[PDB]
Amino acid sequence: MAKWVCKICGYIYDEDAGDPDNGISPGTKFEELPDDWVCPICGAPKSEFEKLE
Ligand SMILES: [Fe+3]
Repeated sequence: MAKWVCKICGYIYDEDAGDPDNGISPGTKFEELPDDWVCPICGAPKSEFEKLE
């Protein structure tokens, strides 16, 4: 699946990995993340991510 980079801190949201520690199961598409989801490293909002394609 897709990978999205947090432009603030360089954290890669990997859809394949999800973000379980923050309520996100593997295979969760970035667009399907709750609007309140933020980068688990720097706290940047979704808006600060860019899809790596
Ligand atoms: Fe970040």
